[PDB]
Amino acid sequence: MFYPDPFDVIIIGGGHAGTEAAMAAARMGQQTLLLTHNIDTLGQMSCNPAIGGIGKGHLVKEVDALGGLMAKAIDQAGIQFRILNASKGPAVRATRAQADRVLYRQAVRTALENQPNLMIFQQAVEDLIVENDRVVGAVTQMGLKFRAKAVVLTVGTFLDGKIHIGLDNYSGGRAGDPPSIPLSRRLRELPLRVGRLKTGTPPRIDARTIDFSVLAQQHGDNPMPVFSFMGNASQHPQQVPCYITHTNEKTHDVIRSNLDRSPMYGPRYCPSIEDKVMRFADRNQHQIFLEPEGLTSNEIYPNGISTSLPFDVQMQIVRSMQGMENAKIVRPGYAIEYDFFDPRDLKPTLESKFIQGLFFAGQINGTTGYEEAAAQGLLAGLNAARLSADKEGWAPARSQAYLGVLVDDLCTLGTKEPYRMFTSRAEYRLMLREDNADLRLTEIGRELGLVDDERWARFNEKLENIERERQRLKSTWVTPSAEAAAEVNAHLTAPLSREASGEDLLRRPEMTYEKLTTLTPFAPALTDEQAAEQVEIQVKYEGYIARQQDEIEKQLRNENTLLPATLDYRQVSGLSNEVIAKLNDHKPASIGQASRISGVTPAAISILLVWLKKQGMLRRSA
Amino acid sequence: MFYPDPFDVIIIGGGHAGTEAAMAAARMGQQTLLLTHNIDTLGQMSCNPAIGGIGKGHLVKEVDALGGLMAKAIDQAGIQFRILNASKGPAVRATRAQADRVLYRQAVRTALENQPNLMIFQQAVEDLIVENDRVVGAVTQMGLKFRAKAVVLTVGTFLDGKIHIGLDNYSGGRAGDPPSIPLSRRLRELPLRVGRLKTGTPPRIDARTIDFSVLAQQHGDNPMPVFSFMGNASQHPQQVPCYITHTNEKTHDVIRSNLDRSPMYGPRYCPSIEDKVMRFADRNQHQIFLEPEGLTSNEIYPNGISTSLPFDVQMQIVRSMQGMENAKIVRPGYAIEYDFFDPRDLKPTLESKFIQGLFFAGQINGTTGYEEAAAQGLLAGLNAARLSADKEGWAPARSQAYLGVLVDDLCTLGTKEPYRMFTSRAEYRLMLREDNADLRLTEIGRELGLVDDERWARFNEKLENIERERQRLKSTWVTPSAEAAAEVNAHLTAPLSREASGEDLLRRPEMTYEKLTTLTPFAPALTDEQAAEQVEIQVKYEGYIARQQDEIEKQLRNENTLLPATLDYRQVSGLSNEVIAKLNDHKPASIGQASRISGVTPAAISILLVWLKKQGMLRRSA
Ligand SMILES: Cc1cc2nc3c(=O)[nH]c(=O)nc-3n(C[C@H](O)[C@H](O)[C@H](O)COP(=O)(O)OP(=O)(O)OC[C@H]3O[C@@H](n4cnc5c(N)ncnc54)[C@H](O)[C@@H]3O)c2cc1C
Ligand SMILES: Cc1cc2nc3c(=O)[nH]c(=O)nc-3n(C[C@H](O)[C@H](O)[C@H](O)COP(=O)(O)OP(=O)(O)OC[C@H]3O[C@@H](n4cnc5c(N)ncnc54)[C@H](O)[C@@H]3O)c2cc1C
Repeated sequence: MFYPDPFDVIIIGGGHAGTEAAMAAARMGQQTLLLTHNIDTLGQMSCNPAIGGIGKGHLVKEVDALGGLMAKAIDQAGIQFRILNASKGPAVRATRAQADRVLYRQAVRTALENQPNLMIFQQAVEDLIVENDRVVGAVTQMGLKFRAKAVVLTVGTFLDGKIHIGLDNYSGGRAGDPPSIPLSRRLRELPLRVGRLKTGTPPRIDARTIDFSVLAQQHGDNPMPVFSFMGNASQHPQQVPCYITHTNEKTHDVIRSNLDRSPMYGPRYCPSIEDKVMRFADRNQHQIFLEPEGLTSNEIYPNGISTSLPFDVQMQIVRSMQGMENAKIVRPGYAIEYDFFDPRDLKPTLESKFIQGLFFAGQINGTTGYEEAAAQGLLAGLNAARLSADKEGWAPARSQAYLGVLVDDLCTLGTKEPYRMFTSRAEYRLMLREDNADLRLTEIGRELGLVDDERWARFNEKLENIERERQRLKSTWVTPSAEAAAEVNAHLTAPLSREASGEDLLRRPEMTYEKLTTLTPFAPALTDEQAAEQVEIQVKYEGYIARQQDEIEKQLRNENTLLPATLDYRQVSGLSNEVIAKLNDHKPASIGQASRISGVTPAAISILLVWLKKQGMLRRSA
Repeated sequence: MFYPDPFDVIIIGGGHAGTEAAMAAARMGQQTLLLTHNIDTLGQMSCNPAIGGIGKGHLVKEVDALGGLMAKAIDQAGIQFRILNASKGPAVRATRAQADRVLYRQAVRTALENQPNLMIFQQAVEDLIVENDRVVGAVTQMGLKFRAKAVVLTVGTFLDGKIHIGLDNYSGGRAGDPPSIPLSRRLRELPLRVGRLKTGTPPRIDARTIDFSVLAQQHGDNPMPVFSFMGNASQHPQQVPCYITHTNEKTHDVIRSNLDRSPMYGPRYCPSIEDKVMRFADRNQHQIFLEPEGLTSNEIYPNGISTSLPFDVQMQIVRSMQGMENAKIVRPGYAIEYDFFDPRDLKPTLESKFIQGLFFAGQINGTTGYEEAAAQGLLAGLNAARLSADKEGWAPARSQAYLGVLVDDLCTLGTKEPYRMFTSRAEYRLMLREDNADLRLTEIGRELGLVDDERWARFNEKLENIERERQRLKSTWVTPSAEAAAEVNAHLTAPLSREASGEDLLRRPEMTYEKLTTLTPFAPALTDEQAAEQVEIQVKYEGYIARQQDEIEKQLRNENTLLPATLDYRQVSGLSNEVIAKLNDHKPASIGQASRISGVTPAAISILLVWLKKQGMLRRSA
């Protein structure tokens, strides 16, 4: 029954969050154990085979900078690479890759399979062990049960999910996988609140039944970009293009005629295609993408045609488009409904506020997307391994990582939509960029021992480069009567009228970095342009960064002021009943987090501070 | 409900038999449809990751010679290659390959995914449609149902299987896959007889917890062999070795002490390890192999330590061996029990004798092993596509293929062991070799259109080579007083005493082929030694082949004399009651097949022939 070796941390579920949690826990020198249903599914993509995008590439870069694997399994599995918002400011660009599925699966499995201090085990779980608000050990299906000092759950969408097609349904965790039914009941009996969500995916087409000779092609950028701060372009496999098609009035007529057979007729947008036509009935054209699932299989994923209509309607819609006159379907489209937990009963370190040692990550945190789970899993594993070693935990803030924004929003949003990350959703966009993620996370990774020697050496060299470039550009001066100033004045507007300097010379918006590096002064730029772009970003954004920094420094006291979960706001005088109910329901962790809740005003926080000072539950508030 | 396109043949289950059936049916120019649970499992190996062996390599060669895929997916996925019985006569050699699992899975999937006239579909089946002893169409789970002129079932071990560990059990098709429960009931209600069998598999070890520094290594053959008659050695990936270890008295003591916890305490041999110790208690040492599952994962398969004991005993046995003092297990060992059909109610063309159009192949035919299913599936698909096109079927005999022996034995054996192919199990070993499989099967493949142009050209060139070599060796003559005969007499015993010839010169057993080719006469051999070995085999085995040929030619009349399944042997005078019951139970297809049944004597077949002549159910018997 009892396994004769105790472990530090146990992860239940090796999906997109469990793998990151296990890697982070094992790399931090703690004995790690990973339980999963079945192997060879590690790294499986059950949806659109794409990685990154607007708001998703930032999370990938954050995971990579702190010692992740998602950004390294994609450099050897991407079949198309593009940069989004390339023409705009560097703070908003993103990198999106159409990925070969098998290469990604194998990179993930092989990287995870050779990780020291970690062991994997193929078995389901059926219950957990808890006494005195402490979780110790998990129970498998055969009868064998383990013991550990910390447990992380990364079930995802397998918590008692049903597949829905048309008006019919059947049990299933996804296309071809079984459901984890009893664990749903076992977690439900625990004092938690559980709900249900539903999302769908379109069918798959056969590439040798589509006449691509009349379909428009689309390509990526000529210089293929990279995700990780370590690899280069020599690791990418061969490239393939994508095909673009459209719909026509016959498709809309068929959808409207057969709209009766649907469970519906809901997010604030339109995920399906019948929603696309009904919400906007005047539009008569839509864009559909056809992209290959890999360079060695002829299955095409259609993007933009997701629905929940029965099979006959699916076939008619597929067969009523240009280039799809005679098409075959290998995998029908379908939706799924799964359980989740409301993210208002766990600490910002992704630990349940009621149980000691229990952690949550992945889809069960009311989110969606591959990138929205890896960061949660990595942070959960980090905190779990810190706790098992009896040291203080860690959690990022809204001003240094998109993960901090994601956690804070999931804690104090209260909406019902699946959480999708967007660039504008964060208030510190101008500094929370992609190229500087390592510059603001790898030192923390090194302090907690998540970063090995190669990354440390690379970052030290890069920082030395940046500092030397800053100093040398600060060490130049020009005058209008300078011997070489004729050409300087020639190709620069507003010619020099006083002592000039490169740090001030570049302040003009029209000038660039490489142009200034090509000059009689301002000697040739350093060979590592990856470090060179940093100085350009800093000089262009110095004013806004300074304003935001002195802004952030002011709320630090409210960030530090903690509020214990045992607090009973009914014992506070001067606060309205609605505010008391709201604060009792949310149970924030800090006064600043409470202030971010909708419905609380500065009067409420002032009265709360007065009450805290009265009860002595605060050392000081300055 | 009804799918708007009718197909020629539908295969249910894309495993090891379904893929071959689909490829054979599609390559024969018939619209083929393949239903499966889930994709990315095509080519999965759920047991010892090895291909070929004694009696299994012959089946692989037969499948390859007739247009199969198993021999082509192994040349790009094998991590170790060996020849068994290399020192013995060429009629008994075999080729065994330790295979990388992922490369095999991907080769299979990519080869199957680009097959013209074939389409794949991911869905389970829940029932079949039959009227007036005819099967037309199958019903899926969602509700969509198809129509076809022929149906082939390749379920394997998923017909309502239970996983067993120790004294506990749970439903499962295998480790990580769901069971197909309702189809078992639907097939059971049909007038068939169904039974249950059980087999097990050992656990998996982690390669980075075993001290291989004190373990013996094993190697293959430097001159690498080949499976397919098309590829070469340039397609094989990098090679890895295998590790050898043993057991000791502590393991036996632990097994004996904890023998009480076992469902048992059965084949005529010992599959498990507790059987190994109990059946032979005097032996105190056993051989265990540790082999890598691939060149990119550190999971080790242990061969020789299969059992059904609970997990604690498994861990003790693993930890009580040299080099395994501190070992980890990633996948526990387990057994499974599954349903099957008794192979006495189907024609030798793998068609049920009662239903029209229904075919059986794979594990449901009471067999085991990868190679024992591919041939069955290929022949079933061949016969199904012949039937759907309204042409006469085909079935090999015992004298031209191991498939004929396998089918004949499964029809008229009556034992209960899982059927394993062995070389000595066939009575025509001396001609049913491996190197000549194409020479006796590819012309039939071409006649039925299973062979494309490349194989046809290669075989035509090879046959031309063989014929020219035979003629040139027949066109030589030597004399004792020949000018170059001094050396001939020097290195050959019994010097020439009369007119000699190479067709007679090689008749000496000590002489070889290459030695004669490097002589004054008998000019250098042809560059294609693959054709050159054939003439050596023919000249060494001519007498035995001639004897066996004139033997086989005599039973052809009994082979041709068919016996309809509607025959009622109770209406025959002069036969004993036991013989009547036996013949009614078996219902053979031919008088020769009936004669191969145990318990019938030549008197019975003579009386049967007399009765057939009386009733006029035979044209003639000569
Ligand atoms: C029908 C469908 C629709 C989708 N729609 C969208 C969409 O609209 N938008 C979008 O962004 N993404 C969508 N997706 C993709 C989805 O977000 C991801 O595939 C996945 O849910 C995110 O990964 P995860 O780690 O959070 O969960 P998963 O990858 O589902 O985590 C499950 C993994 O953990 C293992 N596991 C789980 N529970 C246990 C347990 N108890 N014991 C042991 N092992 C366990 C499983 O074996 C598996 O390996 C969709 C997927 C499907 C199938
Ligand atoms: C526990 C265990 C023990 C084993 N022991 C041995 C042993 O002792 N000796 C040995 O030689 N081999 C052994 N094996 C290996 C086994 O013989 C092969 O893995 C396999 O059973 C033979 O392949 P098959 O094609 O006959 O069947 P399978 O590979 O089992 O065929 C199943 C395939 O068909 C599909 N399928 C099945 N039914 C349906 C359906 N209704 N609809 C759609 N798709 C369907 C499945 O999705 C799957 O792809 C063992 C395997 C296991 C798991």
